[PDB]
Amino acid sequence: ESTPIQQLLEHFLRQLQRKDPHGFFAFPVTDAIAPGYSMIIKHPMDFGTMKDKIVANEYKSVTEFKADFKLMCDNAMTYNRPDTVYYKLAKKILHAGFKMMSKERLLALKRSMS
Amino acid sequence: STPIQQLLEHFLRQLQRKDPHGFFAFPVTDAIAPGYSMIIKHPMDFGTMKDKIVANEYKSVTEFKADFKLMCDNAMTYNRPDTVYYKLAKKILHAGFKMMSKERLLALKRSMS
Repeated sequence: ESTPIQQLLEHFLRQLQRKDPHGFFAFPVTDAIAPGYSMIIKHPMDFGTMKDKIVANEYKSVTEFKADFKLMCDNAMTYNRPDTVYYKLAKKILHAGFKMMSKERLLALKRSMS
Repeated sequence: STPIQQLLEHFLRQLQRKDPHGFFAFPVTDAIAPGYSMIIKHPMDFGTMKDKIVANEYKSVTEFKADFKLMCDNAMTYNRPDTVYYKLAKKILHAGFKMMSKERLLALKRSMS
C-alpha cells in the first residue's frame, strides 16, 4: 500500500544504508554512549528516523530527504573527532550519497518519469 | 537495481494485483487461443514486461505504458466484448492509465526537485 515517491526514497535510503553495514547511523545516538551529544547536536538525525518519515509520507521532495541525510552526516562529523571511524564513514557516505542523488541524476530520472 | 527499475516494478505490482487469476501473467499460445498468432502480431504479457524491467530494456515510463496498453489492446482485439478477458483488460487498461496519468507523473517529477 505505497506510493511512487515513497518507493524512490526507500531505494535511495537502502542504497545509503548499505554503505553503513555496522549500523553506525541506523538509530539515534544516546548521551549514554556519547556524553554531551544532546547539547552539541541540537538537530539529531539517523537513518531509522528518515525511514519513519518515509513511512509517514513526510517527505514532499528528494531535496528534503537529502537535507536530512546531509544533517546526519554533518552531525557525525561535528561530534566525532576526525580520526574516528564514525567521522570518516560520515565523510565518505555524504559525498557518495550526494553523487548518487546529484542534481544531474535526478534530471535524468525526471526525464525517464516522462 | 536502479530507480527506474524500482518505479516500474512498483507500477507492475500494482497492475498485477488487479488480475489475481493471472489471465495476463504469461504469453498466450495458439494451443490456449487458436488463431491467436494469426490475429495478434505483437503479443505482450505481465511476465514479459517483468523481464524487460529486470533487463533494463525500458528507457522510460512511456515505453512501459505503451507495452501495457499493447497487452490490453491485444486482449480486446482477440477476445469479444462479452468475455472475461476483454472486460478485465478494458478495466485494468483504465486503472493503469489513471495510475500512470500525466497528472500523477507530474506530481512524482516535482517531488524529485
